[PDB]
Amino acid sequence: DEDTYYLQVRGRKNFEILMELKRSLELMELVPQPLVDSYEQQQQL
Amino acid sequence: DTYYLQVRGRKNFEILMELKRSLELMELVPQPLVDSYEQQQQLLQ
Amino acid sequence: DTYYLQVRGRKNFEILMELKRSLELMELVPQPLVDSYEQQQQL
Amino acid sequence: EDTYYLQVRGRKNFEILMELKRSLELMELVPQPLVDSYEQQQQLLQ
Repeated sequence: DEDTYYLQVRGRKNFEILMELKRSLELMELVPQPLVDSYEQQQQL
Repeated sequence: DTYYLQVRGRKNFEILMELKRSLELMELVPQPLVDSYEQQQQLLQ
Repeated sequence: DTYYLQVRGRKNFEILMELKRSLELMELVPQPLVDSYEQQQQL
Repeated sequence: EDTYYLQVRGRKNFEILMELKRSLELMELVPQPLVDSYEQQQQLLQ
């Protein structure tokens, strides 16, 4: 899903946390697939 | 003190909205219940 | 029920712990204040 | 040493935290120029 959505949040500290999570959720698709596969393996084992 | 962000992906948006709500509602939890929570969490370690 | 999670990285842990608290305490906001909050969000 | 344990009440809360655990852990594996590219792209949105 490539649609973009907007939200607002009250509080600078809350904004900063949500921005970190936004960054992580959006950056995750940039991980090379072989490294994702190696991560998944480590996590179940 | 209101901040605006956008995120790509409906599922990402839905996660951030759940967290926006919980973080904003935190301001309305009576303080002694926040203190009680920290004490209770000492029993879970 | 309660569930366990392991996470690598101290900052990551701090973030998840802050979110955990907010998620676990939101049920303790008095209902009249929740009702007021949701009215404001609809606007 | 650098791994931390957390416990959380509620299945839905657990699932939310697990999804974020995964994204936060995986972000360390993004090649740095793609992080830089992401930050540049983000300038077109806000």
